[PDB]
Amino acid sequence: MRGQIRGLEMASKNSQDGISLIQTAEGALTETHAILQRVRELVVQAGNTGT
Amino acid sequence: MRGQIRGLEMASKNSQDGISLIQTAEGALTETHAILQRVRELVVQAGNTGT
Repeated sequence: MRGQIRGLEMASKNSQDGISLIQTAEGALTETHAILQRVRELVVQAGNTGT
Repeated sequence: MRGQIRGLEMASKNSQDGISLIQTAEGALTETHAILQRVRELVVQAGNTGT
């Protein structure tokens, strides 16, 4: 059992490391996303003002 | 009979020597075991933090 808790605790560390990783990528993707919103504005602007 | 007690007493000495031997090995095995617990933690850490 104490084996199970040692592996548990290290797996909770691995879980937390998970959370910070996934949140790193996630926040980066929200930054990309903010770009993409400005980009879409630059599509209706690259709408050529129509022409 | 006093033969039986002479052999008895020396056999109790041999028993006690037994206890200290078996406890020597035993305690050593509990130290090994403590390692193995840290090792298991180092398996979930050699879990590669997953990857």
